[PDB]
Amino acid sequence: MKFIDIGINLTDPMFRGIYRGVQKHQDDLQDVIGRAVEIGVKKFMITGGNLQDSKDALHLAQTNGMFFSTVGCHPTRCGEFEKNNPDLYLKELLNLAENNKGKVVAIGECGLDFDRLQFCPKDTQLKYFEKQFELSEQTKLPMFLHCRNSHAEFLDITKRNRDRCVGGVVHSFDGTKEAAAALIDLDLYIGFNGCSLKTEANLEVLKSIPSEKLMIETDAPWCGVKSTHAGSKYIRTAFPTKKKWESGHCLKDRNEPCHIIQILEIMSAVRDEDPLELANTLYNNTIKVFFPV
Ligand code: NA
Ligand code: NI
Repeated sequence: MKFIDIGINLTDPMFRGIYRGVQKHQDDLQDVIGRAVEIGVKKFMITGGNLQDSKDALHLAQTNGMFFSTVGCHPTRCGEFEKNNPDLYLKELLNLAENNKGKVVAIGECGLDFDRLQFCPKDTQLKYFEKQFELSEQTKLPMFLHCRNSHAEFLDITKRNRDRCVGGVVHSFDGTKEAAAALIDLDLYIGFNGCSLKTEANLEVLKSIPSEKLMIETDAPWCGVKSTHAGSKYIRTAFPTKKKWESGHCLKDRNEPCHIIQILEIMSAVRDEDPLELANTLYNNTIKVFFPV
């Protein structure tokens, strides 16, 4: 099979064995990358969520021809516009994307998260998500979008500004069938990781989406599938794992890009579709949006 992980936090210190500035185990990032390559991951989109993190994502993406990155400001970080001067901050994000055309493939992560108002209030989130359509309009890059507990406001901004972006994906989607149908009507794609598959209602929503509008991702080291999640029973491929780090083993409770196969197994069993046929469609959809040239 072949995969493109549209949302992988490859810069996370967990992949270097680092926990709050402390070396807990040997840096195993290259081993993590190697396990993902072995299962068929061909490209990795390393997510950026503010100016500095987008620079960090780009700097890691420059280390390997399989790696790419995004530039944008996550809803939880949108206080950085007023802190730094909003027009300067926007221009810094714009320059970072425009000067790095090979590696930067999307504007984002951006959108809304009304379960995280303690990090950035609603008004600031709405204002600065909408402002980022200046980045998509100028760069002609597709968007990598976030929506939690905010469909109505998210749809309003996206629908009003649809002609200001070439396309995009609503990643780690966890909304209703009506929300998914409204997003597909705007010619947007729907991304699934483990966090999109936790409930029985999430599985039913997945069934309602045409396969030509789906993408796949892990959000590793987060969103690992747990037995309490509705789709866990469908996972078939396991990896050697240890609770205390050991060479050649995954670390218990740390998700990795290789675990994208488990997301594929869930999606294909839920939809009653051949696993490779669905994997190939997901790959082709991702190329069309993020790698068409
Ligand atoms: Na389960
Ligand atoms: Ni072993």
